[PDB]
Amino acid sequence: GIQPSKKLITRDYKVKEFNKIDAGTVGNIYYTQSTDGKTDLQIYGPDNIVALIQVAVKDNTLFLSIDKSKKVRNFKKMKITITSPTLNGISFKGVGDVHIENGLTTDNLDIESKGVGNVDIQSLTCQKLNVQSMGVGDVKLEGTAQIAALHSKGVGNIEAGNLRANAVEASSQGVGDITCNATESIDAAVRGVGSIKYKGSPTIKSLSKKGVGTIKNI
Amino acid sequence: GIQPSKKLITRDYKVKEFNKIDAGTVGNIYYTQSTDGKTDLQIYGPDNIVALIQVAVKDNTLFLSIDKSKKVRNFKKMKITITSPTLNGISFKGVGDVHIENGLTTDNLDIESKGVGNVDIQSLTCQKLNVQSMGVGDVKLEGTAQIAALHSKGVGNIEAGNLRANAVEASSQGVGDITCNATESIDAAVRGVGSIKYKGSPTIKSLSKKGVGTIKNI
Ligand SMILES: [Cl-]
Ligand SMILES: [Cl-]
Repeated sequence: GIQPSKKLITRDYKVKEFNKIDAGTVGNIYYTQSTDGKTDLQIYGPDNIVALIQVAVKDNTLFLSIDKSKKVRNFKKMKITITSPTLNGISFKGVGDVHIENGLTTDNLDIESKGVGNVDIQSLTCQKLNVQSMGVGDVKLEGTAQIAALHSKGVGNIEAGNLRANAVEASSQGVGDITCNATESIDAAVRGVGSIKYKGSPTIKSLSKKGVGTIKNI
Repeated sequence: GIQPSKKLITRDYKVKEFNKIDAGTVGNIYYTQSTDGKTDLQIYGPDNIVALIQVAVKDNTLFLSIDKSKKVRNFKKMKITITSPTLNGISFKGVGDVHIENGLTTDNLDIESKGVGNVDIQSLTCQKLNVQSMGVGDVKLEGTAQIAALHSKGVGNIEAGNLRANAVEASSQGVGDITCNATESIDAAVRGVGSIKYKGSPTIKSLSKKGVGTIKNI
């Protein structure tokens, strides 16, 4: 297919403000919560590969898409850098890893991973967290939540042992484990191949083992 | 609901010879190709849970299924051990991993995974291999094949980089990657979210694309 050019560029897209990301691209994504009220989108890589990404903001959502019929020899060097003052949702349906390396403070965060790649969120501070992992890859979470709903359905692990939550709702239906941390309550259901491990001494627990694996307090 | 008993048993079923497995059970399966002409089926678990598994051999197929008329509270560890002189097919629609740890020599092998769990086949020697993955899980394959048809439609990877085949037919329509090894020819079609990676220097290649990912020689 398309031979990536030797001219490595950064394309800056002055997009409208958004609080949600919906991406069907190839390449790693790095999200930063802005501290100066700015919204920005930068795409780094070979100029003829960067040119394949279509960008639009609609209903407070940043949509990143590609012409799926386009053959590319390789997607090496592709880096998508996203920044906005707020973030409430990530819907990922491409190939690559999604990062929040330096924190996110939000009320509600909804993570929907339906692609090939990992999700790694560090220093998260939220009220409600909802994770639906449905693709191939791991979802790594660190920080705090009042409520954390962790639902794994694809192939991979939810690594949320360092995500301190008061109430946890965990269900494992694919292939992989859920590691979590519940200080007050835990509703855990094993329904696939894999186990649910939880830190803490929750007052209320509701456990259901209906697959291949176990529920263990660690 | 049935409470699993504390009496863990192994039940031995002296079944008729079969060359196909069709299982809709909960629990890991371990298949062994016998070298002494024997056919055997053993099921390990709580005795009142083992008693829920329906076993029948019909037209050379071992059928394993759950009597779903009796609700079960919690599942405890289950293990299904299967042995026969030959194996030409595995159809899985339950919950659990399917293993062939110590090899299989066959003419044609047909793998149909519709459930939740992995398929891990080591030291495979066959003429024709057909894999149709439609559930949640990975299909891991090692050994040799003259022809390998690898069709992924669910969520998970086909890990066949150590399966040396002369001709490969690979298509990915779900979420996940196909890693394979084609020495003479490769027909590859990316139609979902994920990539097709192939080892070798095939003489003939046909590469088709309408998805999110790529086709790469590794
Ligand atoms: Cl963890
Ligand atoms: Cl592999």
